[PDB]
This record gives sequence, structure tokens and C-alpha cells, in this order.
Amino acid sequence: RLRPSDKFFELLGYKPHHVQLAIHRSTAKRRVACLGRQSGKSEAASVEAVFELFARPGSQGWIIAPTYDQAEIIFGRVVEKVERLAEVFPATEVQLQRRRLRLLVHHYDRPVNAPGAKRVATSEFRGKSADRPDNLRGATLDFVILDEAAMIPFSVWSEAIEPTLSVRDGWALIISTPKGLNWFYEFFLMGWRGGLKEGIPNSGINQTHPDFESFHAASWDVWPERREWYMERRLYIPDLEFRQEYGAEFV
Repeated sequence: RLRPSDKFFELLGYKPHHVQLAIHRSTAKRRVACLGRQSGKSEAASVEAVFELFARPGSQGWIIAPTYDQAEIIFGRVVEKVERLAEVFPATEVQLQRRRLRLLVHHYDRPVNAPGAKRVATSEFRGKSADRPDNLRGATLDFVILDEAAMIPFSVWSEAIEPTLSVRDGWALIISTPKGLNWFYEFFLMGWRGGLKEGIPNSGINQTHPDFESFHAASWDVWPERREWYMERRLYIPDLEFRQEYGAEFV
């Protein structure tokens, strides 16, 4: 049900831009964001995780990226936010295992500093890596974040993530700069209701699934004052790399 509110953002120190805000307001179980670099993907994803850990005690979630080093980015941001925020929820206590990328938020039946405090629930967030399929062994997930999803093999989604989500009817936030016409393109299109758009083949004539909602932004959509700087980089950046990483185009 509940999405993080303006009050929750204010507690966090978070001031979302327009694309971020659209993602947070979406209630879709499959949110797919095709965004250029510097889009605010990481921060937005991290706020989603923070909200679940406190607002749904006992919730479990993963952030998955192509590598552990990539996964550490969103994980690290969730850790900072959770450790700080916990201060204003006296009935919580945070436990961190940095090496195992495991974050626990223990929920109690009274303030943690009170005598007799009993643990009632534990929310859990882990960082996972697509290049380490061996550590992708089950959990019952309420939510999942896929970072740089277009670089993650579809099998990771279809075999190791989607099944453990459909159980608790959990949600997925699937984020990436595009890597051509692969599974991330397909999932994007399933949620795309913004009509015909250059860079997106079959936009405007595509069908959509009701559980899907998709978002699109070039770097210069988020940062208009950087548009000229982005364009002038084409002098030394190959065209395809430019169109994908900044244009967020499916080529």
C-alpha cells in the first residue's frame, strides 16, 4: 500500500527531482527506469529501500548489480540513511555486516534503551552480484532493486529473482542505462505509456502490462544546464556510447 511521503523524504534529508518523484509515486509492482548517467537513479533506489526497512518491519530486500563493487554503491547509501534515520525511531536498532553486504533493522516492542525490550521483527537488506550466481540462493523477498539491469543476464531475473518475488507479491525497481534491444528493453516497453519517442523503437505503438510502469530520461532531461556540455563530448565519445549513456536511447 503506502509509498514514502513528503514527510518521510524530509526525515531523510531527501529532495527528489521530477524523475525521482515520478518513480516514488508509482505504485506499480514492476517499475522500470531507463535513465542517463547522473539521473539520480542510485539515490532514488536507496530511499525506496530505506522506506521498506522501517515502514514494513520484517521486510526483506536485495539490491543486485552486475558486480559486488557496483552493488556496494546503492548498498552503501542505504546503510548511511538507515543508520542515521534509526535515531528518530527509538524502537529500532541497526546491525551491519559490511563484508557480507548485510544490513539488519531490528524492531522492538518498546524503545531499545528501555528495560525488558523484546525484539519483534527484523527487516533485512543485502547487496548481491550477478557475477556471483552462487550467492544467489533463495530468500523470500518483499522487494528488489536491479542496478544497471541491462548488463545483468536475463536468467538472473527469470530464474533467481522473479520466483522469490512472486511469492510475497513483492515489487521490483529495475534501473539501467540501456544496452540495446535486450530483456531490459522488453520490460521497459511493457510499462511505457509516454508515446512515440526517438531512441525508443516501437514506442507509441507498444502494448503495456498493468503491473508495469516505465520512466525515461536523458541526462540532460535531469540536467538541462549540462546539455551543451554533454553534446560537446561527442567529439571524443563514440556515438553509440553517447546515445546510450546520456541519451538513454535503445540502439
